[PDB]
Amino acid sequence: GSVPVILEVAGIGKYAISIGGERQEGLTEEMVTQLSRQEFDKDNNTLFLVGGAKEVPYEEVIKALNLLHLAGIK
Amino acid sequence: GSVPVILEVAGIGKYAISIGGERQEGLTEEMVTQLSRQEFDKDNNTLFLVGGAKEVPYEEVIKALNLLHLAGIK
Repeated sequence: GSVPVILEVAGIGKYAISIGGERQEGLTEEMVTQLSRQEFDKDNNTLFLVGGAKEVPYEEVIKALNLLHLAGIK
Repeated sequence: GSVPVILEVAGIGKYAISIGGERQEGLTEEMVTQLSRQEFDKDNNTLFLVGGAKEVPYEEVIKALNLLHLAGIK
């Protein structure tokens, strides 16, 4: 609530997540879903933001946002 | 560089931007482009992230990412 949830696109199927200051790297798409869903179910007002690195294509960024929508995050 | 650039989708055509701790609200799409482009041209390694509020549709989030791509931000 106080500190947003940040999901970072690192490449193809590789993602990083920042939860209230704590950053988790080397996560899979299925695992990132688990975490995103668990945080959204415990706090239904958590601000969610998605960013990708320069080496990440915009198409991949779309996929990430798509995964969040699939699990009802955004 | 040290502090990312955050672009927040507030609704339809309304956006907010956080630059190194400073937040700007009530920005237009054309104006948000100006700022995003100026920051990216001065610092070509600035981490960029996009997040939307619960009342914002995913389709609008796509549009925002689309605008960034158009100006060569991501």
